[PDB]
Amino acid sequence: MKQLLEAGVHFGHQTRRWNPKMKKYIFTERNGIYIIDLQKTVKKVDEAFNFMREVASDNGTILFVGTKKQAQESVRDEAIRSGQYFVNHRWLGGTLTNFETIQKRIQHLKKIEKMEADGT
RNA sequence: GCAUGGUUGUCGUCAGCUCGUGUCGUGAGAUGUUGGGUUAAGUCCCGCAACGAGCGCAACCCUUGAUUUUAGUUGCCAGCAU
Ligand SMILES: [Mg+2]
Ligand SMILES: [Mg+2]
Ligand SMILES: [Mg+2]
Ligand SMILES: [Mg+2]
Ligand SMILES: [Mg+2]
Ligand SMILES: [Mg+2]
Ligand SMILES: [Mg+2]
Ligand SMILES: [Mg+2]
Ligand SMILES: [Mg+2]
Ligand SMILES: [Mg+2]
Ligand SMILES: [Mg+2]
Ligand SMILES: [Mg+2]
Repeated sequence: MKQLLEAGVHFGHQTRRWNPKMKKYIFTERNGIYIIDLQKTVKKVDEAFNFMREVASDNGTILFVGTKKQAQESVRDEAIRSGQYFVNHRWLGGTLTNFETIQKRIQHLKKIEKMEADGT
């Protein structure tokens, strides 16, 4: 349910393209591809589970960020179901530091949308 | 006219000149404005740590090509007499 459940395609990247900081997270070395300690994955996903417990115990706003082309259906669908927020296309430079300009553009689209339907 | 105001030529109606808020730089600064396409054009698109805006481009002005209403003299003459 936590170790054997995933199985399938849960391997790493090629040996040439790797980060040394991950030496503790590698199980074995396959042909180029590395192998990741699934035993570890369980503990740390449990800590992520508990951290999101603490975060979302109160009414909190969260963002699902994902652009990798094998990601842009999920983040959208569980963000819609969970009612939280997501960015699935490219990340515009400064959506948080320039939150003011981004929300001006949001207000622009929203106002012209009420123009289209609620207005003339 | 080499002390000036005003008026004009020229590149050339060529496509440029900048700002606000963010980020990257010890700093002067940088990015946007670089790259690939497309356009008459910084015209637009796709990329991309930038998101937008302003003066220049374009539009508003004049004329020409089609047509409707209003108006028939000094304009026009079709069906009618001269
Ligand atoms: Mg003289
Ligand atoms: Mg003089
Ligand atoms: Mg002179
Ligand atoms: Mg002289
Ligand atoms: Mg002079
Ligand atoms: Mg002289
Ligand atoms: Mg020049
Ligand atoms: Mg120049
Ligand atoms: Mg320039
Ligand atoms: Mg440059
Ligand atoms: Mg322009
Ligand atoms: Mg013009």
